[PDB]
Amino acid sequence: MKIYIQPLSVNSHTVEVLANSLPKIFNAEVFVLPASDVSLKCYNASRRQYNSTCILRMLPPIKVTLGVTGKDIYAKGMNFVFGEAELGGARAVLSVFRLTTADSELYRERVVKEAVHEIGHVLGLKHCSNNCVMRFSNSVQDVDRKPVSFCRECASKI
Ligand SMILES: [Zn+2]
Ligand SMILES: [Zn+2]
Repeated sequence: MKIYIQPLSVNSHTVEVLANSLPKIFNAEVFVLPASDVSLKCYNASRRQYNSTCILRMLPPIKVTLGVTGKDIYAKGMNFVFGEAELGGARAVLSVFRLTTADSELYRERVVKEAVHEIGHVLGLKHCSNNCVMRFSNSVQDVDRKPVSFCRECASKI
C-alpha cells in the first residue's frame, strides 16, 4: 500500500504532520505531492465553502490518494464535512478547517485522527460504533473524544 498526499491550499506544517505519522499507522509508504491551490471550480461563492465531492473528483484516482485542504468544505445536505472518501475506492479528501486550534498538540491529534478515518474508509471500513477512530464525529468535540486507534474488529478487517 502507498499513500499519496496532495496538498491543496493547506500549510506545510499540516502536511508534515501526516507525512510523519501515517507511515507507521498504516505500514505504507507515504509520498507528498507538490502543493497546489484548491480549484475555484469547486468553490461555492454563496456558502463561501468548497464542495468536497468536486475536490475529490479532481484528484487522480490512484489508491490511496488523500487530498488535504485548509479551506472549509461541505457536501450535499451538510452544513460542513470534515472530509469525504470513496468507500473501498481510491481517493479521499480531508479539510483541517474545522479542526484548527491554538493547542498545537491537540490540532496534531485531530488532523491525524481524521486522516486515519478517511483512509480507513478508502480501505473498505464503514462507520463503527466501538471506541474507534472509525466512529462518525458530528463535531470536533466528538473528534476529540474518539481514539486515533482502530478497535480490534476494524483492525482485523484491514
Ligand atoms: Zn466517516
Ligand atoms: Zn472499529
